[PDB]
Amino acid sequence: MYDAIVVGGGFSGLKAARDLTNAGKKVLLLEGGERLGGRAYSRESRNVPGLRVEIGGAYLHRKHHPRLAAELDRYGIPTAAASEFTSFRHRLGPTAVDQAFPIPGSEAVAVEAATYTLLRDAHRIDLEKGLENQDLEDLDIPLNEYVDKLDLPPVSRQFLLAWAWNMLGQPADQASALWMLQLVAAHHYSILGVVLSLDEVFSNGSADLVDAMSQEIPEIRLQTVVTGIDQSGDVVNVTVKDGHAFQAHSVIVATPMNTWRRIVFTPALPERRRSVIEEGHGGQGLKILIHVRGAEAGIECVGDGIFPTLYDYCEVSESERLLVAFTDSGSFDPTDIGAVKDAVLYYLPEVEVLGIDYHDWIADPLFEGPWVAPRVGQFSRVHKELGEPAGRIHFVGSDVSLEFPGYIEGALETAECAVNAILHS
Amino acid sequence: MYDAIVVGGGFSGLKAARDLTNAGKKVLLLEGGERLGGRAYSRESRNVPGLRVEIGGAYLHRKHHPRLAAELDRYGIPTAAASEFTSFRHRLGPTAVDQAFPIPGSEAVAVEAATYTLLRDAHRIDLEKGLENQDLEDLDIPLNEYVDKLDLPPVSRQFLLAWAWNMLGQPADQASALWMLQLVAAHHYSILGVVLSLDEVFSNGSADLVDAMSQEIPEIRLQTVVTGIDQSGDVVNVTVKDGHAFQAHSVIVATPMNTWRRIVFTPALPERRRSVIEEGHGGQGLKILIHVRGAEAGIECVGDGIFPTLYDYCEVSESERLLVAFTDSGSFDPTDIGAVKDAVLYYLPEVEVLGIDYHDWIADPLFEGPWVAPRVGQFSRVHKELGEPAGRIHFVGSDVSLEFPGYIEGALETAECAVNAILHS
Ligand SMILES: Cc1cc2nc3c(=O)[nH]c(=O)nc-3n(C[C@H](O)[C@H](O)[C@H](O)COP(=O)(O)OP(=O)(O)OC[C@H]3O[C@@H](n4cnc5c(N)ncnc54)[C@H](O)[C@@H]3O)c2cc1C
Ligand SMILES: Cc1cc2nc3c(=O)[nH]c(=O)nc-3n(C[C@H](O)[C@H](O)[C@H](O)COP(=O)(O)OP(=O)(O)OC[C@H]3O[C@@H](n4cnc5c(N)ncnc54)[C@H](O)[C@@H]3O)c2cc1C
Ligand SMILES: CN1CCC=C1c1ccc(O)nc1
Ligand SMILES: CN1CCC=C1c1ccc(O)nc1
Ligand SMILES: CN1CCC[C@H]1c1ccc(O)nc1
Ligand SMILES: CN1CCC[C@H]1c1ccc(O)nc1
Repeated sequence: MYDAIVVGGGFSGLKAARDLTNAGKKVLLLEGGERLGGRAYSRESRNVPGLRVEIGGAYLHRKHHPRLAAELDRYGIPTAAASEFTSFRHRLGPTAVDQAFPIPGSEAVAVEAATYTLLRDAHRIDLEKGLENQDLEDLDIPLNEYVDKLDLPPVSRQFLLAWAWNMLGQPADQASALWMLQLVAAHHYSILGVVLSLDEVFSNGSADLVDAMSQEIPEIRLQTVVTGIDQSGDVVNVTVKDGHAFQAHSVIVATPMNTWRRIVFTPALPERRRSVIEEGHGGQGLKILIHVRGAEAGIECVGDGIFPTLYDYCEVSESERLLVAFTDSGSFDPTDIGAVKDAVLYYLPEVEVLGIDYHDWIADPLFEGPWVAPRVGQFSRVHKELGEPAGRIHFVGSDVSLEFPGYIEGALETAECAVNAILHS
Repeated sequence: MYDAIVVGGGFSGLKAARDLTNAGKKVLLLEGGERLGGRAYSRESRNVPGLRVEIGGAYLHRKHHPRLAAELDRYGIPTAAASEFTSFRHRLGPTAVDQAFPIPGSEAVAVEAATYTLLRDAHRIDLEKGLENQDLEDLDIPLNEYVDKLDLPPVSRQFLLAWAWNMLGQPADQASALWMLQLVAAHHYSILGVVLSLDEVFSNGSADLVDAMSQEIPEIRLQTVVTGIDQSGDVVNVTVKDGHAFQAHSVIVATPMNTWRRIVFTPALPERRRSVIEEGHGGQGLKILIHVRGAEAGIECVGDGIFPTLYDYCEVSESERLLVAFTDSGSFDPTDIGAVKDAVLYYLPEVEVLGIDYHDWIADPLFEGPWVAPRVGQFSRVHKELGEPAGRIHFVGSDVSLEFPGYIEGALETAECAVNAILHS
């Protein structure tokens, strides 16, 4: 038996397990898959032999992401911008300017007012309390309805929606306004910062940092899928798809939220959690690496295409690059390569698509989702509760961070809070 | 005797007198000077024979200034932009961009936050109540102190202060933050709009519109300076520097605020008004027309010089132009032409100054001031009261508009309110 079992080997489980062990605890980490890192997954390009790519989480910003910055400093892990962005190829209409901030003068007053309105609204959110605890329900409505109330003219309306589509991984009609404002709050009450947090990347991949942390975890089992967590007796029992059980005074759940409905909890989780756990969150982000020929370097495109964003990622050669596109998996089928070409050529009619690469996170039984985003109405009913302990079972992860949800930073934040709960218990 | 005597023939007195007469009232208008229009003064250039210039009020914006827009429509008075602005020559440091909005990306987050803060603060102001009636005293502090609290980086800090210097006609240390926020509120709660209201000019001069309105006023006396207004008996008596008195059921004071201390009121004005009336407001705006050679057309400059702004005004020839500079008369002596050249060359080192033109509003006994701006502490003590009736004496004018102070629009607004008070009395 262990002081703690940590279930899931993403950044959240890795941090918890490491920190617990360093506190002198006896810790077991169980990972269902064949690798550690979870939604941070660097690996070889399917399109370009020998090229390492981020198929999930990649971008960070030291100022918004201080826990992560500490990890990088701790291990001397090198980072950089993926690219300098210099060529803008927007589809925002004939008045937009081809710059990173493409809003023309004629829209300045509208932007100014919308800035005030969005930030006023975001300032309603106290990040320690939970979105269900603050009379915020009037904001928990479809994003498109919220944005209609701003009455933005066309460049800025489409700019805002495009980035919002990108960032939440939902179309405007499925996204919660309140959740947008949450991301705004997380970035020190900044609209701009939501997109400026795409600031650097792992020079050598997210695996650089996954490997550093796991070197400090003495006991890891891969290919071990937890199917049951039972705290009816004095010590927690964790059953596994094909193994003995393992036992611990404490269990940390660090698997993705949309997988919890597959674990049998004994006794059942508190009832107010159960419905949202069953439904799952509504995130359908879809990040597609696109192998292309004839693209200039430094391209960024934002606009009204089925790819809201498309931007530079890495040089493959003098004539070939990878771009990255975000959309959502409910709106777009990445295996429809005819579709990919259309989506690309919309922004970049001169470019040829050579191939694509992505991971179907939503179909993957270890995930059942990309990054968190609530369905409308979800998180004003229950939010903070999802990441509270139930008896001796803790819930951590990005998905449930109040402070930086959907980011690597949020995995780290939640782990911190669990480690501490467990040390003071 | 008259139904109404209107004292002062600026836009405020002209509107009142006209509207009253059209309501069937018997009205006398008394103007101290040799012309109608007051601080709207178009006349021949002192530097360029045959050229008509605005030596005071010139700029308008139909959307912010609807009463004025109505006057223009009423009389078919033509307007236009003075110039298209295309060349920017800022002194805001090495990071600024040479555009109308010169803020670089590195300052975007700071601007965003400052936008929120300024507008939140401005939204504290209800425009119908008076600045002394709203617990606003914490904002009534020196602008530079307020701005220090925003902690803006250099481009945006200097940009904001420059325009604020221009617009209030006071240096930051003498200007009230609360008054800045007032102008922000007046422009439909917009920072940007304060400067975007420089939208058009009178094609033929402000006199175009002064002459149209005065054609509808049957009785005007020029060169008649009011020295006394006495409502101790049943009918108001108005004494004049060298004339009979004139008598009226009602008297409208439409002279500038800083001249009221020269009129003997009987009985004395309510005591809470008296101190600010005695002190005067603190506006020291100074608008200088600068005759130049070797300037390209379309120049706008903003920066940290003793001229915060300098911009295009009119073509004189293929090689000569007038620019306009704003500063303040406490900081700058316009009769020091060596000073003018230095101030110009700071922005435009290639240009020769040929001459200058301005009106010393502050020395002029019919004015004792340019446009209104309160001393710090003034208008949180008394504001709305200054433009309320005292018995049968009304106080109108730009200086005392709650809705658009310091603009032509405010003269029109106040006149409207008096005419109406008098019709319902
Ligand atoms: C496409 C995409 C792009 C992203 N981009 C960024 C980005 O740029 N920047 C950023 O900061 N974040 C990004 N993210 C979000 C970020 O990657 C994740 O939020 C974060 O990595 C999640 O860490 P975690 O430890 O909460 O969960 P995960 O990393 O999901 O870890 C959960 C672990 O649990 C395992 N598991 C599941 N079920 C079981 C079971 N029953 N038993 C045992 N183990 C199980 C999984 O295999 C996994 O290893 C991105 C995510 C995606 C999907
Ligand atoms: C340099 C400068 C630039 C400006 N630029 C703009 C601008 O671009 N746009 C804008 O909208 N506004 C501008 N203004 C502000 C605007 O011009 C004035 O606020 C507005 O014209 C004032 O109108 P009024 O009728 O309140 O007062 P005034 O126009 O001042 O009228 C007062 C009248 O009273 C007369 N008078 C004084 N004492 C007596 C006395 N005892 N008896 C009889 N008559 C007396 C004066 O001769 C004068 O005619 C500017 C002002 C200045 C000084
Ligand atoms: C260049 N811009 C403007 C807004 C966001 C970006 C951006 C996008 C991708 C990346 O790697 N870095 C920056
Ligand atoms: C061009 N800009 C940017 C901010 C203010 C102006 C401006 C100045 C003078 C004028 O006549 N019109 C516009
Ligand atoms: C940084 N966010 C957190 C979750 C998804 C991720 C992300 C990264 C790049 C991009 O363009 N959009 C979103
Ligand atoms: C429009 N405002 C009202 C009072 C002074 C005037 C003004 C006009 C032009 C300029 O550059 N600054 C200020």
